[PDB]
Amino acid sequence: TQSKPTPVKPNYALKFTLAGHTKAVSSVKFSPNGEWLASSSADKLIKIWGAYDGKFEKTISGHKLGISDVAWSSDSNLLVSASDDKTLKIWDVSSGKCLKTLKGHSNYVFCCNFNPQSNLIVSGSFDESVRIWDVKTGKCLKTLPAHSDPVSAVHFNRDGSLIVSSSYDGLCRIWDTASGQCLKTLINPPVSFVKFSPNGKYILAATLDNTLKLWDYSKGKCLKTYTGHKNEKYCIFANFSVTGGKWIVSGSEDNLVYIWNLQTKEIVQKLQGHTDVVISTACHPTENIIASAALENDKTIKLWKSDC
Ligand SMILES: COc1ccc(Br)cc1S(=O)(=O)Nc1cc(Cl)cc(C(=O)O)c1O
Repeated sequence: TQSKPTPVKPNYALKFTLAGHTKAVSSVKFSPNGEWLASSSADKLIKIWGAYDGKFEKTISGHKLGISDVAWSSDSNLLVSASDDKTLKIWDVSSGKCLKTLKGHSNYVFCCNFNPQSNLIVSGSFDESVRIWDVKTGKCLKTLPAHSDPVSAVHFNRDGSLIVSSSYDGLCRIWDTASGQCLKTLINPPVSFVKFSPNGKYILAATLDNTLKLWDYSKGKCLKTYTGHKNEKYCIFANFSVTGGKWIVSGSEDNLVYIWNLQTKEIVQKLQGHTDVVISTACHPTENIIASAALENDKTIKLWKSDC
């Protein structure tokens, strides 16, 4: 009577191409409430787009140099952005206004995230530090001497008690948010992306040898390896697709979006259409929708939808 769905490949297909950025796109993120897509770019702008119809909503401006990353608060009302101007900015998405500018990094800010409570922001920089910021006061709470090369990614776990960071130094580290102290170091190719898994027990890490790995960070054991894409140069995001079939999703330097079966590690789809490196992908929180974004020969975001 009641059965698990019969597994089938997904059928993501291009629905919309979102044009308007004038330099490379650097990140795309769906709002937690599913209504919006935010994009950031080397053109110093953030743009907001409808998640279901791709329709342009607004441009948010104020950074003085290019932006590498943007991230949503849990209530979908705020964004934080990380810029080459050495700052982060907190934005009210409804008004487009900059609420706070977070100063303290001494070089490009590359990555950022709110914690799920969204009272904190974590950032990673070319200055080799991770900073933890108070959203309400806009002040830095802690500076972690996290790495010995630029920090490529930072992510909180579900209850915000842990931060995972990655770096070109070849390390992934797990930090205690409350104290800022290191809990674990996983180890030497540059690590270009990392995030916690949906069950909170694993980390998904990209390295610049064309490889994604799923690690049990407590045990220090690699559970799965995903290959077939191209990744030797850029920090390319990777995602867990949790709405339908269990997939891993990533961009690639051969201009494709790759989708793998989580368990078997087989490639189940490659999405064709971009004309430069796909630097960022995002998975919609409740529907089978992927956003992808590309570098400066392309400069567009594409929205892809699957029936399962
Ligand atoms: C509930 O967790 C997940 C849900 C969706 C995705 Br996509 C990934 C995870 S996970 O946190 O990565 N856990 C996980 C890891 C592996 Cl290798 C296999 C399985 C499996 O169900 O066969 C699995 O659940």
